[PDB]
Amino acid sequence: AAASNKDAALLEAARANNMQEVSRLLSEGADVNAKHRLGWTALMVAAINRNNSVVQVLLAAGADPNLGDDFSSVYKTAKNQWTSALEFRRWLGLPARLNNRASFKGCTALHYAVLADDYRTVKELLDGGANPLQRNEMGHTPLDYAREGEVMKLLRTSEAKYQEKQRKREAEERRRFPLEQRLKE
Repeated sequence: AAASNKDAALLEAARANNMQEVSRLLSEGADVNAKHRLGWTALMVAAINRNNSVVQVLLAAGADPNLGDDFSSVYKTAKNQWTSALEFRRWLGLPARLNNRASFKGCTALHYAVLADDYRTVKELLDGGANPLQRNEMGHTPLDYAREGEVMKLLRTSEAKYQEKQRKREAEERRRFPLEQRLKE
């Protein structure tokens, strides 16, 4: 049970913003990707907490930035279809009746950091390999949740660089590409 207990204690420490306990538990082999019964990982709850310090520690310990929230309850937001990103923000109480269903399933730490408009945590997650194009169950990217401002500007830049990196990784080997070939499929 020791291993299961370290996982559960790691999640409690992250939810409580206890950076010292998070670090201890990670060094003792707690599963950095463990999920709470409420659905979230330590990385996600650190993002909800706007704790960019704990986020950095988790990433340095190998946390997978692109795991999705397991919480699968669905809510009706009014008196179907997934609510829009703008109405999802409103439903969360943040600044700014057909599609009235809401779900957290699949939200990444980056979704939460952007919802919180937390530039420092957003930058940490992107620098640690978070995929800004990955969608949650409702089909929303983190950029869909951004307020205008520095987080939005950062995400636009990061989307372009992530797509560039992906295109370079998938690149096909070709020894020659004469200009005439641009005219042919």
